[PDB]
Formats: sequence, structure tokens, C-alpha cells
Amino acid sequence: TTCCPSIVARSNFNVCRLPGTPEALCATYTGCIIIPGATCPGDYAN
Repeated sequence: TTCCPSIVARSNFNVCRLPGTPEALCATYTGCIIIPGATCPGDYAN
């Protein structure tokens, strides 16, 4: 679903959305993709 390059980007995503910032905003700012599928390979599952 929401899957980032590295965990650093995910935590960045978390901190970004901490005050309730739009997911698309933070996802784009970090580099995290929001896909309908929950399956993310370990290659990009961070």
C-alpha cells in the first residue's frame, strides 16, 4: 500500500503527517508510493 524506499522515508512520512498533513503531500515529499495493493516485495517494502 504505502511503501517507501527506506524506513527513513517512512518515518519522515509519519512525522510529516503528524499534524494531519495530506498523505499524497507527504508521500510525494518523501518518495513513498501509495498503491491499492498491500503486497510490497522486501525490495521496496520499507
